[PDB]
Amino acid sequence: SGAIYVGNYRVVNRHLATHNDWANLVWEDSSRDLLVSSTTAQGCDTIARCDCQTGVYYCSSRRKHYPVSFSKPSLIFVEASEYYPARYQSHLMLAVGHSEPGDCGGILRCQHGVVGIVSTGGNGLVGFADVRDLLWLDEE
Ligand SMILES: [Zn+2]
Repeated sequence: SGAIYVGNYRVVNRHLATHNDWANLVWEDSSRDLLVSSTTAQGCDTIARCDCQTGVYYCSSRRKHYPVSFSKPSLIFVEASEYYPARYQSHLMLAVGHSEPGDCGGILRCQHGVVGIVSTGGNGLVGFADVRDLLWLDEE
């Protein structure tokens, strides 16, 4: 689990979105595994605006933050998990590292802020859903 709280936005994995999230929907995209809902309270997470390929992510299944190198956001074939079939996922970045389904929502951060959240796992890779292209999270 986990989320990003920026301005009056909550960013979660689409597959973990709650009724309240859908009842306050701003934007969602299945192909990216992202959903954004509106919040009453102001959040303070800063979204990275950059092309960094190094950062640190939180892995709940190890109670650890790991420094990683990661690929640029791309359309990648993802093998079946507990929560999605085998399919193409867009805006996905991969690193060498540990990721189990419960790790989804863990933040990847660089020197500029939040890069994305854990979305995929398996075969010794961890996949992150990028948010750095979502420039509207910073406004309204
Ligand atoms: Zn950065």
